[PDB]
Amino acid sequence: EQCPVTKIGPWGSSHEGTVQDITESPKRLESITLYHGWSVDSISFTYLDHAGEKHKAGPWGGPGGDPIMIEFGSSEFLKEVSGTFGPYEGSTVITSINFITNKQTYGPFGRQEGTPFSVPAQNNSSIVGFFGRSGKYINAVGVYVQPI
Amino acid sequence: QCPVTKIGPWGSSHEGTVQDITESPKRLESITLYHGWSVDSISFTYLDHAGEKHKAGPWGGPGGDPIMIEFGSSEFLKEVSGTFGPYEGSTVITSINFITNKQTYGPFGRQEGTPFSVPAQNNSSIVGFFGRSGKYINAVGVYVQPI
Repeated sequence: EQCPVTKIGPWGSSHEGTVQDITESPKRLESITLYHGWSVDSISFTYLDHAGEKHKAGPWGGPGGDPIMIEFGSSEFLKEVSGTFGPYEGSTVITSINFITNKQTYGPFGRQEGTPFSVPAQNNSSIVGFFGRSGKYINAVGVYVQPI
Repeated sequence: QCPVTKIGPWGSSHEGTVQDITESPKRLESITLYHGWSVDSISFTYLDHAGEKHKAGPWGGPGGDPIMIEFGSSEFLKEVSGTFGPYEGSTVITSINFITNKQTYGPFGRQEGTPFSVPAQNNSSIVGFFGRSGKYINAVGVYVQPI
């Protein structure tokens, strides 16, 4: 109860984009809405915080792409985020992303081009939120991790 | 007693013998690395939550030149990064790099192949490692302790 969250990343552009983050420490990831096309245009997500209050973060990114909304049931948790990043329209962007839970694999979204990244959380720990930098695309993405 | 966070590994899909620690690390005290073309071996000493010292490793083989990194008072490991790629028939960690809050040690090895990185934010610290090894380190992951 009230174990501090771990913040890891980001991966992607070292210095491009507007900082994006959540204000209340996250405890449970409820949904992700991802817009994607050739690259990863935007991410939004809902999460429950340290006080049991739900928030929508985002969208972080631009208005392009087609949406997919992913809702996690109470027994589903995110155990790895992976993807690629590279040059797109003159910036380094997240070109593809994947979400691997204890139940399923969602993705790839985008195009698998450029440099890989991966953040596998072990020991049944969950990825419970995100942070990063964005413009018209996601330039860099990191994760919040909460053990059990 | 909040569990440590365990992230990774990066590198070889499945080659090598699983290597891990058995106590929850609180503070990383030293790293001993052997390196040449690739990262031959890693060992480290850490403090557990009762404050006693544990040695892990070495994990890896007999090659490379040694370096011993002793963390100073108030020095902690903020990011591990490196590369992995084919070497002598397997996928190995080809280079590694230790970014502390005071200085960077590395790169050790050859910066060739596929990059990996694990930055810890908000002054959290990388306090240990795990992975798979044989003659070299095949895959490596980290333990992270938030402040």
